[PDB]
Amino acid sequence: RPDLAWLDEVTMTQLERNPYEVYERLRAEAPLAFVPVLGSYVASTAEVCREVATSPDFEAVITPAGGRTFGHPAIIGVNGDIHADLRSMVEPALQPAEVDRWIDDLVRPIARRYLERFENDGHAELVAQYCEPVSVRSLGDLLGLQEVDSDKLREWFAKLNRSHTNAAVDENGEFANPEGFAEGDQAKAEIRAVVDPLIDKWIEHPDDSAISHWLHDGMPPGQTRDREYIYPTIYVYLLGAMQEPGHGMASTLVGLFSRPEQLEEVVDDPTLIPRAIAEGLRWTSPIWSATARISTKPVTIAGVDLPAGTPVMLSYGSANHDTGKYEAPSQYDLHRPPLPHLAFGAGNHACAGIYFANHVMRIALEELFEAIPNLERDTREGVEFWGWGFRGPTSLHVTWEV
Ligand code: HEM
Ligand SMILES: COc1ccccc1O
Repeated sequence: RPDLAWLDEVTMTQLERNPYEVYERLRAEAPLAFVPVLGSYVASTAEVCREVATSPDFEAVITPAGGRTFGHPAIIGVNGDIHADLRSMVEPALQPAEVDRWIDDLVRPIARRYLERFENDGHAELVAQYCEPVSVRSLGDLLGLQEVDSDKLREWFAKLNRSHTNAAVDENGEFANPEGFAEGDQAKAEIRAVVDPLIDKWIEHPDDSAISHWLHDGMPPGQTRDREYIYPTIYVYLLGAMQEPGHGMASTLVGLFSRPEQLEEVVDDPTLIPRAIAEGLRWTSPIWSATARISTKPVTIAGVDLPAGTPVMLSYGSANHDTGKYEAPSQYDLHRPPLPHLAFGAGNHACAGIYFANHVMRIALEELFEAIPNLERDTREGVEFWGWGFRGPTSLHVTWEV
């Protein structure tokens, strides 16, 4: 678009390091805009992202690098009867009444286990030592992957993250970095080696694991869903569902450390943890720009006439800094009004795991502050945030008096 000629000089590295400056310009100049290096239109404001995600004239589409990573039928990329079946498949263990029955007994012992490894050290790097392991161990146990170590689940989500977000396209519209998908293919090959024997077992001997229920629930007697039909949703889980509660926890902690008086309020009154996490997710949204919708008819949005069949990436992390909606959105503020945010998306493809994820993060933070109420951020170490499609802190060094 003519007035956006500067977008041709935006690089993938710039977006990964810090997308907020480019997107601040997009929100003012062009809430719906084609970004050449991403090969796609992007929605940057709250109004546009919410309209696209909820519109009857759009449906889900996987991003280009997302499709190369996950294939079909990834739950994020399908619609109609297949999407309705996949949602019916994943929803039982995520239903709020079901989560409330067992979430505490799942997450709290796991948080205690990881805490005991470091709570008397006086220093820790909380992303690797706590946030990521609690997130992956909780979900891994729910899924039936009790025997897959947390380091391995963390390695898989990192590789899948890099493949899914390997979005850069060249001057011809072709992927600029095709070898960046190789580590995704490698992760998937390893996942298959580990998970295929578990599926073999669950087909004949169902148990209470969620993946066993994905095979069996709603199927006629003696039948299971084909493994090829469920694997792309397994992969979707082994990326975002494993990665995001850890990132959300960690971003919430960074934000609280940036407002020391608010950190103190939350440590003294842990009933404020849920509000702290909601602000954390708005402040640095873990899924920042990983999903998309495609138009099914011509539409006009934010002045742009789009033809049918036009993908639009939903940059919810930008929408969550919309200054039309928020005052000083780049500042973390526990006491912001409880406005809707888009960190779980919207519409029929909104996050299916919200209630689970919010309890994972809550319980992990409750236990952290009970164990180390005098946590302080190691402030000469910097908190680097990284990522355009998924965003979170790369490390979180903390210190405390033992
Ligand atoms: C803080 C943690 C999490 C955040 C911020 C988050 C955010 C999101 C977002 C932004 C999307 C895309 C929504 C859209 O395109 O409108 C999504 C999709 C999804 N999430 Fe979550 N997620 C989190 C954790 C989880 C967990 C732990 C699970 C599973 C237990 C999960 C299951 C799903 C599923 C199944 C979808 C696909 C929904 C669909 O396409 O129908 N999420 N999530
Ligand atoms: C829940 O996991 C995901 C959500 C959106 C995009 C990729 C994912 O793996």
